[PDB]
Amino acid sequence: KVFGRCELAAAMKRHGLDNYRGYSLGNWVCAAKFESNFNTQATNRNTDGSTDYGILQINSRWWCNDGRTPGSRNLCNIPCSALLSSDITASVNCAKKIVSDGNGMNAWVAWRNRCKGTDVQAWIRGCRL
Ligand SMILES: [Ar]
Ligand SMILES: [Ar]
Ligand SMILES: [Ar]
Ligand SMILES: [Ar]
Ligand SMILES: [Ar]
Ligand SMILES: [Ar]
Ligand SMILES: [Ar]
Ligand SMILES: [Ar]
Ligand SMILES: [Cl-]
Ligand SMILES: [Cl-]
Ligand SMILES: [Cl-]
Ligand SMILES: [Cl-]
Ligand SMILES: [Cl-]
Ligand SMILES: [Cl-]
Ligand SMILES: [Cl-]
Ligand SMILES: [Cl-]
Ligand SMILES: [Cl-]
Ligand SMILES: [Cl-]
Ligand SMILES: [Cl-]
Ligand SMILES: [Cl-]
Ligand code: NA
Repeated sequence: KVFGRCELAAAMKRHGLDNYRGYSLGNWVCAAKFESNFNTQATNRNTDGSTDYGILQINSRWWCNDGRTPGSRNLCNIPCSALLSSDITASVNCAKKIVSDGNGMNAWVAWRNRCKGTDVQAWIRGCRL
């Protein structure tokens, strides 16, 4: 599924991401934009042989099982395929664990490089939330 901007903002808010670990909703919508272009089906292989999955490009090195990342963990206790669903529940719940782990939203390279320190409220402006 390719979300609209306000459609995703609404889904993220409903699942409790808005101000989660003090990150305003615009930070999460901005991260999703530059990680996946709001596409739940997005995948990207990493140099180390891990893969990033879903609208927030969550990595199989630590967070989910894909059966093809030897030595890796599955800290969200999910198949990586759960992160590719039209339903964002699994991505939101796993993101909550990631952003809780000490490094906040710096876990998302696109957030650090393209969202952090920018006008992230722009990503929810006009949305009826
Ligand atoms: Ar779609
Ligand atoms: Ar997919
Ligand atoms: Ar596993
Ligand atoms: Ar799993
Ligand atoms: Ar699952
Ligand atoms: Ar799945
Ligand atoms: Ar998400
Ligand atoms: Ar990570
Ligand atoms: Cl699509
Ligand atoms: Cl929308
Ligand atoms: Cl957009
Ligand atoms: Cl909704
Ligand atoms: Cl507060
Ligand atoms: Cl915001
Ligand atoms: Cl992609
Ligand atoms: Cl594996
Ligand atoms: Cl694990
Ligand atoms: Cl699994
Ligand atoms: Cl959803
Ligand atoms: Cl933080
Ligand atoms: Na894994």
